[PDB]
Amino acid sequence: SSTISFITWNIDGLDGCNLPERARGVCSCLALYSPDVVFLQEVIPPYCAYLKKRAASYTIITGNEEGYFTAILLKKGRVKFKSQEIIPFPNTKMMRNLLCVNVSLGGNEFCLMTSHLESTREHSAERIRQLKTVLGKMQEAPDSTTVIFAGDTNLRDQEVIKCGGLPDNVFDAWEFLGKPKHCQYTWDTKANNNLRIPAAYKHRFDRIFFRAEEGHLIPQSLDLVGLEKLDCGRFPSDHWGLLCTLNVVL
Amino acid sequence: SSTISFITWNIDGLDGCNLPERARGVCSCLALYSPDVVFLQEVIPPYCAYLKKRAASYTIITGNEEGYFTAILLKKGRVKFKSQEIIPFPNTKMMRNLLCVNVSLGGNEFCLMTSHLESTREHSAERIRQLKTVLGKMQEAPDSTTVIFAGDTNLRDQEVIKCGGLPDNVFDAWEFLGKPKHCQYTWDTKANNNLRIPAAYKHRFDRIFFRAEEGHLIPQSLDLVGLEKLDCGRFPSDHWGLLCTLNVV
DNA sequence: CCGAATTCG
DNA sequence: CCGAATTCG
Ligand SMILES: [Cl-]
Repeated sequence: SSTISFITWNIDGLDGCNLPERARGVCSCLALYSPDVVFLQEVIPPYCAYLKKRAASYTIITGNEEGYFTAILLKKGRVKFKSQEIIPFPNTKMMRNLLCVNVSLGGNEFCLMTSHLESTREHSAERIRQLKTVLGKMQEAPDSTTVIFAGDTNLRDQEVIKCGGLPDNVFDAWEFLGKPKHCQYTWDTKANNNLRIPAAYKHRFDRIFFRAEEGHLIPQSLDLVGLEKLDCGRFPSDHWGLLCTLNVVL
Repeated sequence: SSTISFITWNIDGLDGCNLPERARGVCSCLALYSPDVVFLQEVIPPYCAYLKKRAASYTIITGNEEGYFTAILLKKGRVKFKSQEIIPFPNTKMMRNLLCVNVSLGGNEFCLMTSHLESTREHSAERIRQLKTVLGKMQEAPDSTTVIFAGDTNLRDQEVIKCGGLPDNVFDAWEFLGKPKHCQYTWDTKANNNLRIPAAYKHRFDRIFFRAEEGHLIPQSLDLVGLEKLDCGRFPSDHWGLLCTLNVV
């Protein structure tokens, strides 16, 4: 159809506690909403094998297969793969990179990108550099393609200003939708207890950027996912996922 | 004569390596110089027990004797113990406090004080707060008493000023003597390799303060001690000790 | 007990 | 993955 949906979610593979139950929890949300595309960050090789069993309707494209890495799942029978590419971050100290996957979906071409930009306050400078590399590659991507970036940016609002703000042709879907409160904070230690942080902190670490011809890609909605606590008393991740549906015109 | 000698020394009881060798090293130094008073910091309970045997010419005054603590040793037949008192550092996160011992020596009354102020650069604020309490208690001691503080202040450059500088009647013994360079740094990872720190860092962490009436107390000398590396290949401590002699008028 | 990398409630 | 506490060369 002329509508596309995706989920972007850091699933926190580096937290070994209750990982099998949490992976099952993630696959529940995927079965519940059945998006066309999933962007995952912090995947580990075991977590990746759990997906090939309980999310078998997706094709997994990965940015590595050692340590922790990102992945882009493509719904079989709805998305067809064309090619992939991994742009390195030459100065990452956390093995971060940029995963790019070109696909066809509903008859239109798409360049799907995800990344897990450098983490923590103390790495603000490298995180800004990596953001520039991502936005640069979004603009350099073929004129004929629609580009969607979804990932764990680890950004603070101050750092996007320090960086020059988003280009005029790259849109933040949450911003486009009017900065709605219900899905602002994707990482919230008051509503989420997985990390056992006593203090309350909230951030909009997880973001969706797109580049399209005027009026060709129109966000319709943004919602948190992974809100249901599991049988073990913990959520699937310390992040909430973002579920986005967009209309494609023409 | 009308002279007092003392040593102050963080002996790093928290470094487990070669602690028996090192405690033997500390006692051998104390016996070469045989000061009237010794202020020790980072003593632990087996280190303290060791001292009560091999340093039997000294009375050991302590506080809780739990965890790591400070002690003050008083040479028998020279210093007469009178009382002791422990002032807390209410906001310390490192079990630090101010040990005070009142003694009679050569006929004069002394209030000897030691402490191991909060460590690391991150805890600058609590360190300065503890310093104010120490200077506080030096001010409030009876006027006829000579007050000598000696301990591991962990103070950096600028931290004493940001605190408001020393009172007018409290002198730093190293400053009084003209800031001699021969004993400026008491913690020097270039000259002392116990901690195995690659980089070179130097600090005057160990300091002597005294309050005395005009011309009543004059520093004569101040020297480093613990400079001889031991058979095991390390130093008694990662700190040099300070040996000080003062004349009393 | 430096301070950068790591742990942890 | 916050940010104070710990670690270790
Ligand atoms: Cl719930």
